Amino acid sequence: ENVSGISAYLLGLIIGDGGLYKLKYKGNRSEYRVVITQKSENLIKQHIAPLMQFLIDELNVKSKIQIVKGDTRYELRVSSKKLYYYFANMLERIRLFNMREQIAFIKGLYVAEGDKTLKRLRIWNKNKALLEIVSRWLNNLGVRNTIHLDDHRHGVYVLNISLRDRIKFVHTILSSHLNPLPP
DNA sequence: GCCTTGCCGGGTAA
DNA sequence: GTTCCGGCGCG
DNA sequence: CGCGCCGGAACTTAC
DNA sequence: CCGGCAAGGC
Ligand SMILES: [Mn+2]
Ligand SMILES: [Mn+2]
Repeated sequence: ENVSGISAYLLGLIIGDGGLYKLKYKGNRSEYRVVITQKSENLIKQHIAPLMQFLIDELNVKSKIQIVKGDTRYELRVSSKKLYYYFANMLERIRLFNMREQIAFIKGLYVAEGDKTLKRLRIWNKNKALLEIVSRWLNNLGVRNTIHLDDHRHGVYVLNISLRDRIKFVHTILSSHLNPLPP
């Protein structure tokens, strides 16, 4: 607080499009990574990185933000035991998120993997328990939604946000000004 | 008539 | 998105 | 000696 | 993620 909104939003982006990795090497070497992947260097270097930078600074984390180019996407990586655990421990507590963290998380998750055309409002994931948590948050915010198994090939569910509540979902979650990068 | 949403394969962006 | 790789830092 | 950062990239597949 | 198709609702 109020790094907690930005944290929740980055967790959305990490859960969606990145990951939390604990490596073991030959030995007894190790590494802890916080990862967001994305195709464009804008929205990585210009939107995501400074949000991560802010948090790293607030949390006193000694590690660099690394931006590594791949053939198919960019990777924002923080190599840091402290931040790995910061985000992993937060994920464990996800059910206790307040409204601020709820909205920020759902915003980052949608950015990761929502339907971008917004002709339809859809979030895709294999993690059904995760989408069921988001579904209950959305019901509490008055945004009707259903979950079903969308992709039978990959075991990938969709949470479809009802277009009845289109304006409420876009207003309240997607174009939310909550917790900006910071005045 | 017009809108919404399940279904389901392609392949890009994870 | 995930996990290999070689290499360096630091008490 | 015993782990934890850095920079990359091959390898796979979930959006 | 994208997007065409067709069922089904008002
Ligand atoms: Mn994902
Ligand atoms: Mn994405």
